[PDB]
Amino acid sequence: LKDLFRYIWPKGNNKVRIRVLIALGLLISAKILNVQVPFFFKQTIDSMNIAWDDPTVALPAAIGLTILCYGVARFGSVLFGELRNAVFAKVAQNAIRTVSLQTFQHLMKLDLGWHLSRQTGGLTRAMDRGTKGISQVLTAMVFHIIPISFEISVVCGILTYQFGASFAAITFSTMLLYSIFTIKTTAWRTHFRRDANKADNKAASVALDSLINFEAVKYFNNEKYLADKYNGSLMNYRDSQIKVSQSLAFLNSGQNLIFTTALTAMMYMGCTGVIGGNLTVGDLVLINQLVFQLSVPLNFLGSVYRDLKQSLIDMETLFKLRKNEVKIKNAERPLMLPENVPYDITFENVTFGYHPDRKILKNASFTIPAGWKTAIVGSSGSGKSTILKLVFRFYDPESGRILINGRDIKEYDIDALRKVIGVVPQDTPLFNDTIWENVKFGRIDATDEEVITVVEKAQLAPLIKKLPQGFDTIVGERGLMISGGEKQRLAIARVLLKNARIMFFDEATSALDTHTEQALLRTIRDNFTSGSRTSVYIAHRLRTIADADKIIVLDNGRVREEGKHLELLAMPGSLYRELWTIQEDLDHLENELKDQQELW
Amino acid sequence: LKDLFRYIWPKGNNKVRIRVLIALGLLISAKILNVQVPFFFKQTIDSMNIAWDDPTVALPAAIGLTILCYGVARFGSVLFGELRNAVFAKVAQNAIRTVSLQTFQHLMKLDLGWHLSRQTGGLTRAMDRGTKGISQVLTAMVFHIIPISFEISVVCGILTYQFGASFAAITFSTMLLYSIFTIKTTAWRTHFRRDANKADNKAASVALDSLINFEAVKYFNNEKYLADKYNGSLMNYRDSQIKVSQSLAFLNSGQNLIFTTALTAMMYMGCTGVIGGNLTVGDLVLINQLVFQLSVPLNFLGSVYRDLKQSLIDMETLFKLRKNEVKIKNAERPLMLPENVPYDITFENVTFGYHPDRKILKNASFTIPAGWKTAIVGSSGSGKSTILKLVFRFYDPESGRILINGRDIKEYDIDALRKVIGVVPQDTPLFNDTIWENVKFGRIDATDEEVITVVEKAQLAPLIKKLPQGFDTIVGERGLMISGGEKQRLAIARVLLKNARIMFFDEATSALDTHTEQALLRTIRDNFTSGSRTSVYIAHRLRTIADADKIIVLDNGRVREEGKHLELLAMPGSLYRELWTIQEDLDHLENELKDQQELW
Ligand SMILES: CCCCCCCC/C=C\CCCCCCCC(=O)O[C@H](COC(=O)CCCCCCCCCCC)COP(=O)(O)OCCN
Ligand SMILES: CCCCCCCC/C=C\CCCCCCCC(=O)O[C@H](COC(=O)CCCCCCCCCCC)COP(=O)(O)OCCN
Repeated sequence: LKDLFRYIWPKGNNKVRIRVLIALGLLISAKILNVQVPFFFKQTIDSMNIAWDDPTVALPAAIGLTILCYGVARFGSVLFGELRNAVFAKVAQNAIRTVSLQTFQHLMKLDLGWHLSRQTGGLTRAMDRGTKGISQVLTAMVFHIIPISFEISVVCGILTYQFGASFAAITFSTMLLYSIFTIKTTAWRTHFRRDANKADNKAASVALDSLINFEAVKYFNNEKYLADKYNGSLMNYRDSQIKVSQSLAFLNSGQNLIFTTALTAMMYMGCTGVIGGNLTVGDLVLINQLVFQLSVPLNFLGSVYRDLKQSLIDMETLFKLRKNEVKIKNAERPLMLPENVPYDITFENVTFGYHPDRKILKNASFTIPAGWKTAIVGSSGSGKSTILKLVFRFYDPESGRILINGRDIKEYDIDALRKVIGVVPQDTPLFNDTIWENVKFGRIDATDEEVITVVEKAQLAPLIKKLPQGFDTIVGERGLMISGGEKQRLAIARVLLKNARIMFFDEATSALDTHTEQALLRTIRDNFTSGSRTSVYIAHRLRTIADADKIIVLDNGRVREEGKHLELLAMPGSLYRELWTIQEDLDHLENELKDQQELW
Repeated sequence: LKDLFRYIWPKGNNKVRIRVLIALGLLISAKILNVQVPFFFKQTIDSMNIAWDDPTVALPAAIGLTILCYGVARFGSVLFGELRNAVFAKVAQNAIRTVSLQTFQHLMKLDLGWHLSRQTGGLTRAMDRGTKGISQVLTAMVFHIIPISFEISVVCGILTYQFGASFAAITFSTMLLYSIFTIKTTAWRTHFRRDANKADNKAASVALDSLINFEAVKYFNNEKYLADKYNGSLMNYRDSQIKVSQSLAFLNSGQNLIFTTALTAMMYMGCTGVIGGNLTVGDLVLINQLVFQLSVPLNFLGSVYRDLKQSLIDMETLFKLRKNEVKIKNAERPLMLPENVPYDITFENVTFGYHPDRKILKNASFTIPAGWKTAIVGSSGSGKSTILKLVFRFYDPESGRILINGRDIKEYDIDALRKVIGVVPQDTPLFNDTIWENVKFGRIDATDEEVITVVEKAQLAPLIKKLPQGFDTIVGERGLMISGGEKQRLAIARVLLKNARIMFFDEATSALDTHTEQALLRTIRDNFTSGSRTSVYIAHRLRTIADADKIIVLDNGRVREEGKHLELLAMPGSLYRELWTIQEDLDHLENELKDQQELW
């Protein structure tokens, strides 16, 4: 909770400290007035208790002022309460915004392993729950607990000074009883609510499972059994809600019984004190009204405490996400790439594996030269979908040297590297947003003319104008769903916008159509063919790897051989030959079977 | 709303009428006491306002009784309120149960078209919303509206008889003002809450779309843009909640201002009436306390009215689902099948189509003889997945005669028919329940020994004992997910339990493995081969249709020819030949390509 008091009382920002002190003053004055009200009511009652001789005179001003003060005190108490609410909301929402944004800025900075291990739904639920918890905690600790505590103290002091300690004793005892009673009975009612929600979700699941499969529900005549299961679940839910209502009745009745006993006993004490000439009827009114005022705001407090501990747990969970440490950090003396010459990714004595038990890439030592569209190939598990993650600095090498331009990779700024490293991923994503925004994603700092030029260069205009809304469609799960080729050309356009020196085509064409694959390859070779773009195809369908100036083969996480397609295909025993023959026969059978299918 | 007053005041059930009258009596007495309380307080104040001469006497009993009556009246008012709540809950939940069950009993009785047109999520949401609406309507119309109306009337009568009409005028005017103010300001606050929820869902969607695609968020360095979108959405949400809190402050402050003006003006009227020797200070107390009691329960009522109209709309929607009419009804003079001889499904001059525009099955006239495992075959759209729906009486024939045993189908009881008509559907369903229950589904009135015998006959025991929990696994979407063959043998076991005379295998093997298909066929031919089970295979893979005694071919929704496999395959020009050759070459290429794949 300390970090919370750090987000609402920081070091340096005076605006927030002042807003908080103002909320404090408003709270204090609100309670002062809520307690002064009865005193004006009593001064009224004790100024009217005279023997009026002339029943035609006007109301003296000494009493009109008292009545007016009574009214303005009521109004001012409630008003200051609500103003405190408004102000401290202005504060708590700033705190929530700040913490959520700092957390999200961290997550975008952690390593990848910490994201692949953990679940995303869990992270989002944690953020939401911790935020609601901060809100509820500040609420219940400024709106319901601190004010009522101040009021109880003021009331006990009033009743101890004016009349005696007996009233303060009775009031504090009543408060203790009310509190513990409410807490325990609320636990009880929570058990009942849990049971009810369970038995309602059950019935809903049954109704669903029965209406979706109506055909099978009727193919066997089993509709009465379903109605009976539904009746049983509904009866359980009925009984549970019955018990919930009865328990709420017990709760409210017991609370009112407690406060009624307090008020009645205090009326008796005041009525036996009046006999001693000490007090006056106005004092009975004062006591009853003070205690009832104490009673008014206690329902809410007794309710909220139920939720405070879960909210504190959620807050701790959330605040924990920013305590995690980053392993991939900008090593000392960050630099900037030469950014004036071609680039290389020469490896040296590399050894890397996700989990330290099963190494995937072993003693690899190869060379990605300058301006030569190298091609990696192997098996899924032979360490070819990992070169990217290892050059993009998502992980580090275990006793390995990722040498770029004769200089290690752990010496540059991770961002100065990731900014000149572009990728065409296998299954590109699409945010729940437009298609113009998802393509601006490549370089937000772009002019719309550049965006349209690249969208046309990627052969996408025929597919964007074909849609209902021009450049404003809604893509993603929560919207339109386009197929593979479109997504791949979209990712290609993103890359075109990035305009990087080194490109990694991570299986751009994994599961698509033959002619769509050929179109993608044609576009890629028409755009990414200059002699100033180090290209690297992480491919497993050699049908596309024919023009590369260096083909690297990885078996059992080790480099085997190099050379051009025709060069090594003619070499005895090379895996290139077996793989090529297998893929060729596979494509033969594939296209033949597809022709047969479209026949049928 | 009338039907509601029919479900809580039926004709014949005296228990419910009596429970309701008791709730009524409790409500009335609760308000009587909540209004008598101040009179005891005033009798107290006006009995203590004496000149006590001996300040050592005890409290007379004439005042102790008054104080005790005051306390028991408070407690009894609240107690009767809560008892009314409990009782009318005991009633409303019975009503909810009854209406939900009757609705679900109807849906299981409607035709199929009404289910295929409409959406299931919509039906379930409608049921849930209408149920919550019934609950909320009864609540707000027995707990918040009727009681406060009775109390306002009683208060106006009291203040009109005892003192004068001015107080009743002020009180009723105050109530009008409070009501309309609360309504309008609540509409306002609802607008603000809508905006806030929108801008929070937006931010959550952004966080999701950014954490799921973290790889692509980093492959382009676009994390600051994401943080900025998040900051913008969070700022909108912040401002919206600020305005919500300020508006709630305005609301509560205005309400308290209204009631404060009422109380203060009434104190002034009472204090200028006391001058006329008419009233006494106790009357000022009486007035203030009565009006404050009126004020206490009004927040809730002012809130709920927001939700009452949507709830009435939901109730009407729900109650509408039982007004729909059934077209497939048990025609006059329902009968029972002979149930002592083999069965036939001889058609005659049939003509049927889902939508009257595009007929699918035209002038069909064929014969499904007794004990002959007939086989239908054609194209998906040639009218072969419809013979079932038309013999199972999910639809009716347009100028067609579905003759069974020389007698029409519209003459028997739909259930006496559906009970001797079993089906093995293509994609069988699985409820979110066990595997022993989903197999008991076939015949709930079965002995566990029969269930296990058939589960073994279906060659399923190897697949039920292979799982963690024996006969108690959790299947379905919300649980374990088994593959095709298991589901098909499960549906087969269901049928085995039904033990019907006529069976329809509706593409039992559509998309499975070769050996799994052969195993399913072997099981089916081992079980369903007796000479007393009219079998009908609605199949499109003739590789299984070789042993049937009658193969029917449907082209363009018309019967073409008949005969045994070898009989018509040797016939010139028969579609059987083309289809057989195509499927054979297709299976050849399929298995060859699969061998090639498992090579690679
Ligand atoms: C999180 C926990 C924090 C706990 C902090 C609680 C501290 C409060 C403790 C004790 C306060 C009790 C003081 C009451 C003494 C009684 C004085 C009194 O009776 O005066 C009342 C009105 O005062 C009034 O209106 C009573 C209100 C006066 C209270 C002022 C103290 C607050 C100052 C701010 C403290 C941060 C009027 O009485 P009268 O008949 O008009 O004349 C009597 C003499 N003038
Ligand atoms: C959905 C809308 C339905 C609207 C129906 C509302 C009908 C109510 C209309 C008028 C009722 C006003 C009657 C009050 C007359 C005043 C009588 C009165 O002052 O008696 C009060 C207590 O009575 C009391 O405690 C006051 C409560 C008595 C009320 C009894 C009437 C209810 C009967 C049930 C009706 C269904 C005590 O006054 P006291 O000083 O002790 O002596 C005066 C004479 N005994």
